[PDB]
Amino acid sequence: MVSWFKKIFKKEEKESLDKGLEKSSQSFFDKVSRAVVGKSKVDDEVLDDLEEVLIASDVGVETTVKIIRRIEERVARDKYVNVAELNNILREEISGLLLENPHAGTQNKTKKPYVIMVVGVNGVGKTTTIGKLAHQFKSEGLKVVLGAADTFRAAAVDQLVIWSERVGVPIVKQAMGSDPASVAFDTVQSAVSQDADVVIIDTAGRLHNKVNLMNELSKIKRVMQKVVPDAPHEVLLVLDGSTGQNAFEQAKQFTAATEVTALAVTKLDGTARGGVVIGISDQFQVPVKYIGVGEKMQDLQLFNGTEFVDSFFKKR
Amino acid sequence: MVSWFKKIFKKEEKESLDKGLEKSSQSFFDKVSRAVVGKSKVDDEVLDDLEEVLIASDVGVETTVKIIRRIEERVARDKYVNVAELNNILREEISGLLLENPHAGTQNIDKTKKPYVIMVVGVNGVGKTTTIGKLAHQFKSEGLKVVLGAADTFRAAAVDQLVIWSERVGVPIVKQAMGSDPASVAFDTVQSAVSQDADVVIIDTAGRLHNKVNLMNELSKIKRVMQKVVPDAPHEVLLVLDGSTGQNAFEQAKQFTAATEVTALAVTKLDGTARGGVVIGISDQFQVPVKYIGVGEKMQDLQLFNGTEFVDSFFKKR
Ligand SMILES: Nc1nc2c(ncn2[C@@H]2O[C@H](COP(=O)(O)OP(=O)(O)O)[C@@H](O)[C@H]2O)c(=O)[nH]1
Ligand SMILES: Nc1nc2c(ncn2[C@@H]2O[C@H](COP(=O)(O)OP(=O)(O)O)[C@@H](O)[C@H]2O)c(=O)[nH]1
Ligand SMILES: Nc1nc2c(ncn2[C@@H]2O[C@H](COP(=O)(O)OP(=O)(O)O)[C@@H](O)[C@H]2O)c(=O)[nH]1
Ligand SMILES: [Mg+2]
Ligand SMILES: [Mg+2]
Repeated sequence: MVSWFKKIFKKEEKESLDKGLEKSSQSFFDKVSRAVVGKSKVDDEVLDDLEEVLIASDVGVETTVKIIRRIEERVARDKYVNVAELNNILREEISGLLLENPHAGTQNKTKKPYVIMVVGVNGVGKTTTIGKLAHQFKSEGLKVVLGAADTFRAAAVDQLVIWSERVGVPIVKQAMGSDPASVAFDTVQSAVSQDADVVIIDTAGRLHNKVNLMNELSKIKRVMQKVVPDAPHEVLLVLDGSTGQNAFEQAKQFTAATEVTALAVTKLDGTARGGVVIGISDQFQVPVKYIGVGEKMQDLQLFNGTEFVDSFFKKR
Repeated sequence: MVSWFKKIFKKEEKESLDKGLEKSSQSFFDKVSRAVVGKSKVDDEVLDDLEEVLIASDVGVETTVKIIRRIEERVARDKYVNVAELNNILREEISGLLLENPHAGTQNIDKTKKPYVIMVVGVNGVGKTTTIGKLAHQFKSEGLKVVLGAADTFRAAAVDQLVIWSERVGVPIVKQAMGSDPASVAFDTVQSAVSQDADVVIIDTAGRLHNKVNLMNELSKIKRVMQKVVPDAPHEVLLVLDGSTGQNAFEQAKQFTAATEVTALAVTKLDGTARGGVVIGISDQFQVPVKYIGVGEKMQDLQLFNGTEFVDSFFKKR
């Protein structure tokens, strides 16, 4: 039974999710409306055109096939279905589909500190997501320590320092080009000495050489295990949802190079390719855990596929 | 030995290719310049950063590995290589690499009896109908008689758009109504070309790739029905790809060529975009040739492909 990471939405939080998905929702409704103009009943041609719309909405081939198969079956049972019901049918069938992945949601604690290694390619929103996470945890009364283990560019450390100041959490850092594993070691040591609750490690994720990537991330993990044997407790892969299915393929490439435990999909706000979240949640054997809906430290949400699909497809 | 589709470039033609690739060339030079600031000699770190630049330039993983392997080897032989030479080294090594694909260029097959039948295929929006207009202009300018077939009949404006191009160039068109059987339109087109003693037939097609079974069946029916009239038609199946989408076009070509037999590639929209490096990866990896590149909206903005000149325009100092 799928247990979502976020079970309760405040009014403002559901509004933030609706707003984050607004452009994707409007784009999808535009495409379906145009596809069924002059049609009355859902037939094989309508479902063919709906498959084309779902693909054009970055839902992905394998997920779209499953969705159309479920709708085909439902249409065959009900015989006469009006095309105006498609948004409602999609909401119901896709919500049901996401609940079928046993790897979605939480699986339901280890000794502090809880160590998070944030991974992904440059530009997807890793460091921003780390700032948002630090805010999430500090708002709960937890003590957060950041580790600046993205040391390839000098700007990288500067950017995490900037976020450490926006939220008001300590940071462990060395120089540009310092050994990332050594920074991670120092970060976890400091967190243990300071009795901190959460450690978040920033990393480079230069995917062009998967051997070097694999070796760097494995060294970071192995060295942290000298201090905390079951660290990292979470390996969070950050993906740019504004790139649609490009993020799905990137996640496939990245998760084949290193062990990931959860996904974050950023930049859903103000872009129209958010349907990729549906395909990722359906196909991946690790959960979507966070979605990003803006530039500010509050613009992070724990994932709930049922609410995501509701916001994506409901009438506005 | 690779024989390019265009062997001689007039000065104006080389200028058109340079201009078409200007943004991709500037973008690449920006990336490599930034990557080697503060460096003097090419070392393993420089080559690693250069691999990242080539990937960021849409050249693709397999092609980039080959390029870096050759540069690694050349650096090892020469021991001391200045980072300023990277542009020259890339031009030389990538030019050599493209000549290694025996499927590149023309195979100089003996001519078949007129009409020469071209089926243009690809996904909506890549520039198929535009490319057909450009092809019609190319052939009419050579003194040939062109006939167009409006066998893209799904959407509202598809037939209208090919009519519009037939009028811009001034060539006849065979068409039916929206939703007409595309194979029947193709049959009528080839029949008309035979009776009019035409030299070239160009068939426009839909390419709804979301259901590859339906796509495969439609294109196969068009081919089979045209063979009732001209047994070796289509003589060319030209897959059009949008070069402004970079490696997305490489992946799309992989998906499309697995659904239907293609004989040649056209890569459009290189002008004014910065992802033209995908042409290098396509030419290296695909077992069908890049034959045409599109460098603009006008009927003249088509060139037969020459990989050596493409790489020269992509990497030469400006
Ligand atoms: N609109 C929006 N922008 C985001 C989101 N997450 C990250 N960004 C932006 O993405 C850009 C790159 O973020 P950064 O944290 O430096 O990416 P990194 O290279 O992966 O560490 C920044 O301008 C962020 O403001 C999001 O959820 N919404
Ligand atoms: N910052 C820091 N890093 C350390 C320290 N001790 C070990 N490390 C890290 O751990 C790595 C050594 O691991 P290694 O010797 O190969 O593992 P072992 O052979 O099984 O002991 C180094 O490369 C550092 O990154 C330390 O005192 N401080
Ligand atoms: N700049 C530029 N635009 C192009 C090129 N080829 C096609 N286009 C544009 O692409 C758009 C779609 O072209 P169209 O022929 O309708 O694509 P189709 O759906 O594949 O038939 C048109 O606006 C064309 O002007 C090119 O080489 N350069
Ligand atoms: Mg960062
Ligand atoms: Mg067209």
